[PDB]
Amino acid sequence: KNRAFLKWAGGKYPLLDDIKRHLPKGECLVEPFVGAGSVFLNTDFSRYILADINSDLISLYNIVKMRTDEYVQAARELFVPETNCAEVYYQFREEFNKSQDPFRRAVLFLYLNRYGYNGLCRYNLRGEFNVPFGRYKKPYFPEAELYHFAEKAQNAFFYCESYADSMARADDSSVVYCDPPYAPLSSFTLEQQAHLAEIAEGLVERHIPVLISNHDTMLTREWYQRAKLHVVKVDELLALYKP
DNA sequence: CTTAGACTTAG
DNA sequence: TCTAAGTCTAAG
Ligand SMILES: C[S@@+](CC[C@H](N)C(=O)[O-])C[C@H]1O[C@@H](n2cnc3c(N)ncnc32)[C@H](O)[C@@H]1O
Repeated sequence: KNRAFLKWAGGKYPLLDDIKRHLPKGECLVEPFVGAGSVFLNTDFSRYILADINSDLISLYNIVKMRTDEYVQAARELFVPETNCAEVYYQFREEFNKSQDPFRRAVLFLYLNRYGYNGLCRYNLRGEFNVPFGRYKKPYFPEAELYHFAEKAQNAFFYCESYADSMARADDSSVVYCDPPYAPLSSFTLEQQAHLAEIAEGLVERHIPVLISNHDTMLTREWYQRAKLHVVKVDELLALYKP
């Protein structure tokens, strides 16, 4: 199983097998919430349409794809013991927030993801990244994962946009996999959760299969009632809209 | 998760 | 615009 190079909230690593078991065959895989890209990195579609509302994430992905060798060499320099301290971290954070250069920002973004607290990505209303120092003994430099990503990215387009716009990119040859922000246990509003479900319904009647994962709650069962539900116990829910 | 600082609003 | 409750927000 190919691991992602970012430490990202909600890694689909433990559930890959269950996702891949219910993911229909197609020419193209569309992911409105690509995040770290676990499913992308562990499937074999001829092409991918990958999207996310986080512009730093999408920008990072475009650069890793287009300037791999240059990026890896520059990012590797930041993963030395000399950078594993608060003062250095907070300066790199300030450099990130003040940089107007996508490359340098992409470089620093990997550093902050790995050295900051628990791989969080938080912004203030001014758009400034304000995650505190993570206090790790030895952050890991995901070189092997970076190279694998760029290689696999040659068949992927990246778009910064909301789920409604990326799902509209789907066609008869497409399969849609949705990994929305988690529903509440018994940000991403309840309206948007429900709205996502009705878009899936719209796609399944245009003969476009859609797979959605989320927590297994009373709310998710209601939003996804038009779909064939599958429960994964450890509890996760897979909602399959198949023509 | 937690605390601090600040702004908005009812009374 | 008093005063304090109410709400929002930033960041370790
Ligand atoms: C990582 S997936 C969900 C993983 C897991 N379910 C969790 O919440 O921990 C969430 C991703 O969707 C993206 N996202 C949030 N809102 C979005 C929206 N309205 N449209 C498209 N992408 C969005 C975020 O950037 C985030 O990276």
